[PDB]
Amino acid sequence: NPEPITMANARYVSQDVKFENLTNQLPPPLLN
Amino acid sequence: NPEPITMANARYVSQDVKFENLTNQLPPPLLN
Ligand SMILES: *[C@@H]1O[C@H](CO)[C@@H](O[C@@H]2O[C@H](CO)[C@@H](O)[C@H](O)[C@H]2NC(C)=O)[C@H](O)[C@H]1NC(C)=O
Ligand SMILES: *[C@@H]1O[C@H](CO)[C@@H](O)[C@H](O)[C@H]1NC(C)=O
Repeated sequence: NPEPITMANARYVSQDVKFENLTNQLPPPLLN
Repeated sequence: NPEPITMANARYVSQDVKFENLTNQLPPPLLN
């Protein structure tokens, strides 16, 4: 059941090269 | 031991119909 990525389902983690380098349409936890 | 609600004891969760809808004297996590 796709839901918006918010702080309720995301935690901050360190940099990993296997992650995704989002450049546009970022989720709220990755803004400002 | 009643203590103020803060990030030390409050964890963000998704919306649910069984939670209290608050309008006055909000905890700091729910402000702004
Ligand atoms: C996201 O960007 C980082 C850094 O720009 C990429 O990490 C690089 O990965 C290549 C291939 O393994 C390495 O040769 C580089 O040394 C890495 N750079 C750094 C700074 O560690 C990463 O691959 C990118 N991820 C995606 C999915 O594109
Ligand atoms: C809180 O508000 C939502 C939306 O109006 C409602 O569905 C829910 O029953 C309410 N819950 C309480 C405890 O007031």
